[PDB]
Amino acid sequence: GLILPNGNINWNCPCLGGMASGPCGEQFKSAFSCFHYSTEEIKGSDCVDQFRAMQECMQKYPDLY
Repeated sequence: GLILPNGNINWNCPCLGGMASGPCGEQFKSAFSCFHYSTEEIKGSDCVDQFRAMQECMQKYPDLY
């Protein structure tokens, strides 16, 4: 699926790599890696600061990429 054979996230498939591609893309990558390695259940449950960061970044940066 979306996880590499080395346990990291597969940053080259179109949609998942595309949202990881850009300046706010580092926060998207940090939000997803924190959530994936935490395995808890709810999308971002103990990683919330990186999802809030993704929001403040991308609500200022729309299509200028």
